[PDB]
Amino acid sequence: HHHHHHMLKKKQLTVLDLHPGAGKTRRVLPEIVREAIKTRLRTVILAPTRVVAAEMEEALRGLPVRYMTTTEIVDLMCHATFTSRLLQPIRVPNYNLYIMDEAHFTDPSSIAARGYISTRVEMGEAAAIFMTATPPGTRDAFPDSNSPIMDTEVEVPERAWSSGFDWVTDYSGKTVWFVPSVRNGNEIAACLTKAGKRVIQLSRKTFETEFQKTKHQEWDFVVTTDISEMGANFKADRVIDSRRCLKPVILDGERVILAGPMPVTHASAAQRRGRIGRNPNKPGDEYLYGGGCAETDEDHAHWLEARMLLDNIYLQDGLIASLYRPEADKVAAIEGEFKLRTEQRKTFVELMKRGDLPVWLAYQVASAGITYTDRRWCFDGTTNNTIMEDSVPAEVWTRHGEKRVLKPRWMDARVCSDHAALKSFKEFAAGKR
Ligand SMILES: Nc1ncnc2c1ncn2[C@@H]1O[C@H](COP(=O)(O)OP(=O)(O)O)[C@@H](O)[C@H]1O
Ligand SMILES: [Mg+2]
Repeated sequence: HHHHHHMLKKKQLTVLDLHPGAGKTRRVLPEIVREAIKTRLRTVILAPTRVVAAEMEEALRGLPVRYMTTTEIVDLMCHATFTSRLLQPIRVPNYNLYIMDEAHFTDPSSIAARGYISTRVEMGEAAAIFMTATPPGTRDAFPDSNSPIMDTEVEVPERAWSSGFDWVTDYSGKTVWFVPSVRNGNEIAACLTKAGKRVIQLSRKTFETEFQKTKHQEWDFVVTTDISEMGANFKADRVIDSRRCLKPVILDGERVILAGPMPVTHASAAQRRGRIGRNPNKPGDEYLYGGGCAETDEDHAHWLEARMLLDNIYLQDGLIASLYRPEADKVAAIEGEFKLRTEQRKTFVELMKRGDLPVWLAYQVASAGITYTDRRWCFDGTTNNTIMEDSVPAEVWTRHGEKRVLKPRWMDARVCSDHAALKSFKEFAAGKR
């Protein structure tokens, strides 16, 4: 009940960079929405995840918002839903105001959304507010917090241990642990469970369902990938941060491998640490971090994947949206080089949305003129593209009634990097998803 005016203006992009936990999502977003409704500004609110969309729903109770997730001149949807609708024939309104929460998110749909939105603003067609404690390029891993944090550099294990890490388990509070990969998290979770700890595991595939268990069940550790690192409210006392992640890298323009683990950005480290120190009544939450940060993330496939999406979004005849200016030097590409014709673009969209294929892999298949249900390409690659299950070639019973080795024409290590990913890709290859 302490509303502040936002004298909003078209032709302007505002970066709202209040520190983690300052109340961007819970306090400032509702103020902006009130001003938007009053002034009849057609507005979209963009959430990075269904979890943040749920936290926005709570904060926006009483305000007329159309939720396009799970009279009303404000719409709310996920970053990925916005970008997917921009690729499709579907009528996406020409919003007067774009509000992007967690505007640092580096998933390709989020990078593409920022490029589209910043281009609309540069063209003088709209206003935008990018809400993030860690705008692109930030070199500050230790921003302000609601409560003092104890920051300690330690050796953080990335494997099961039988000695040398007593501080991990001799701790009676709640810990969020950022691991380099789903498989490393599996191994750490099993070590913690053997030591008598109650562990919840989060990844992109499982976040939207498993996060609810953090609100509803008792737990000692959340073992999570980077999906959890922003806009997640955990009731935690300690973060353990590997400060490292596997990175998908395009090798020789022909395949995607998972490289590293490699250091995270200062933005990622700040958001991970920012999960604690959020309660002003609870000083001395701990952030225990396992190494340094780096801004050398140009090898990450997500920058080129963002160009693949942007090249396929219509703005105006002959105009392709640029990446948001501070991100524009992340990728060597020719503007438009990934533009697909109408039917190939529909296949591209369906492979990402219904197929759950990575952007790069969906683009290879769609650009080859393959239709969505034609899975021959899953079996006709070179022998070095053979996918392995328990150190033996993975086998699929195909729609054509043959037992065939999984051997895709284009290899993207993201489809087979963990048991759940491979299970899903095997079903996809069988025409059974
Ligand atoms: N369910 C809740 N009830 C009360 N306080 C909450 C709840 N969820 C989050 N908070 C607190 O509200 C504050 C603002 O959080 P939030 O708006 O999510 O911050 P930001 O978006 O700037 O990171 C933080 O101190 C956070 O701990
Ligand atoms: Mg927030």
